[PDB]
Amino acid sequence: WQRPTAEYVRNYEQWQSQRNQLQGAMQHFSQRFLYQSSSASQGSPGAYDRSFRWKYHQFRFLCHSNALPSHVKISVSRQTLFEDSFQQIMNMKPYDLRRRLYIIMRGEEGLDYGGIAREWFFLLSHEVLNPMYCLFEYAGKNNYCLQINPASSINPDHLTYFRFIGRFIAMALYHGKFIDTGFTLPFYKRMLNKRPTLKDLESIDPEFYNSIVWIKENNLEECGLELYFIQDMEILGKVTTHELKEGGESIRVTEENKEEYIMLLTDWRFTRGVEEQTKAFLDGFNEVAPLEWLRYFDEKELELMLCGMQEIDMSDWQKSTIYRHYTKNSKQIQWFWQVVKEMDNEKRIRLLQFVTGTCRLPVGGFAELIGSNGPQKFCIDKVGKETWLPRSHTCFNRLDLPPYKSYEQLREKLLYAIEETE
Ligand code: NA
Repeated sequence: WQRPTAEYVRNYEQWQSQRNQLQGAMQHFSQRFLYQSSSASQGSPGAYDRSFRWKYHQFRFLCHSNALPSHVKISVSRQTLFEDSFQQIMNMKPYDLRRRLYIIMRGEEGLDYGGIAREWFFLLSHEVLNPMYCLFEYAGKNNYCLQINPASSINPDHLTYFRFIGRFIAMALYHGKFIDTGFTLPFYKRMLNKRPTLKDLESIDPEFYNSIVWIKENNLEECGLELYFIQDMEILGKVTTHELKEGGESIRVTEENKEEYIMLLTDWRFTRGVEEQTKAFLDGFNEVAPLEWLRYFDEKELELMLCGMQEIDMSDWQKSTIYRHYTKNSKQIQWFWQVVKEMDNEKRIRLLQFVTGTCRLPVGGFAELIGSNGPQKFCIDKVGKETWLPRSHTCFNRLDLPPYKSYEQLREKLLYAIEETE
């Protein structure tokens, strides 16, 4: 479907190298885990404690409880995996996708149908990113910041493909299997009916972020203004202007209209060009696994449910950290790593998601970390004043850590910053 352009061919290759990296990465992928099934009354979650564990068990309980009996057989060939999965899953009634899932890899026997189901989920979760289908693009170099392609309607079946992707992701959650497609935290936020934020723009589009901030920083008029409640987009040529409001072309932007402007424009940047595609994703998801079942999860917990946890090697982490104005030996940095040393693995993941915008770690670990601009190690900067919380720049894998005056000040601030939502 994709027109044979300069970007398309660049993207084609980059995705092919993913395929050459695919085999090795699945051994790494096999070490992802969550929690052993609840051993209670029909896997009852127990009494509510705010933990991720409880939410996991609670959500599994609903899956178990609502699952149709018997089983369903998805029959696919290793080399036509996308097309075969798509045909099978989209000709089933969505309720039948909640029955126990048997993946039959054509001509491959061997048992450990769990093994096989896990591999299929992993491989299918990369296969959907094939540039050929026009569904996705990245915002940075490499595979940085996956987003729906606004020119996806190049593929005339693109909405039905988004529906299948929705079903497949729900089936991952529904059967406790991990995927690796690489959706962003704001994309999870949309699955939770949560409104993405100005801070979130920094993750997906730092340039666009830096300006929206320099609108709200700057007083207006002083240094010009000259804006309407409109924004342009360029979907496959057609420089389509888009009203921020109804009759927006006339609706002219003042200083009085500026916080409204920012809210509408924040909202615009996340939704622009990808509305029908996201709707089709959500409808596919929702017919297999009700989105209402996600109600306890924040976007980071949702990510972790889908991707699975991995153990964080402290040594690798600490080894591949770089500093700005701090050294390794600085007082605040000593306290930082002490707090990290005392965290359990799940809070270590929480901090990783806070600083980098994902729970996922590249195959080499911390030395291989990508920011927007390409390689970018985990970085701690001496920035802020004491009464500030720590802040991150996910674009740069960067934590701004105020020069706090004690371990307990730092500890409480950092724990607070990482546990916050919206
Ligand atoms: Na096969």
